[PDB]
Amino acid sequence: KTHVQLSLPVLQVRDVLVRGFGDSVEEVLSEARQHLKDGTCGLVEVEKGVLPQLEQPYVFIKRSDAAPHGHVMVELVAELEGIQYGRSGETLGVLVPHVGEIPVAYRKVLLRK
Repeated sequence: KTHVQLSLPVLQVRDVLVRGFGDSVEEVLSEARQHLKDGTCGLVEVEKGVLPQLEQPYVFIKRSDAAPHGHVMVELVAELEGIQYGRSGETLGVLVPHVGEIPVAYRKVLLRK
């Protein structure tokens, strides 16, 4: 399937134990896609002071359309030193590995895979 319905645990930035997916744009997009498939991917909502507490490169989910079954359609955009790889809509948040942190909420997304 070109899209997959996921429910992403929303984590508080200060709880996150593994603060990024790796060391290159290509690695973080790779690892983010693998964690999304394996159900081990969390979402941090981006506010003032969040991104400096996470590791670059960043992986964002961004809204790709204006929402089947409650699931917002999203795609992945990476960012390293102020350059983005991908073009998409509004940021729903930054993806991080999930290693058992307790979420505050769930974000239903339809991921362009």
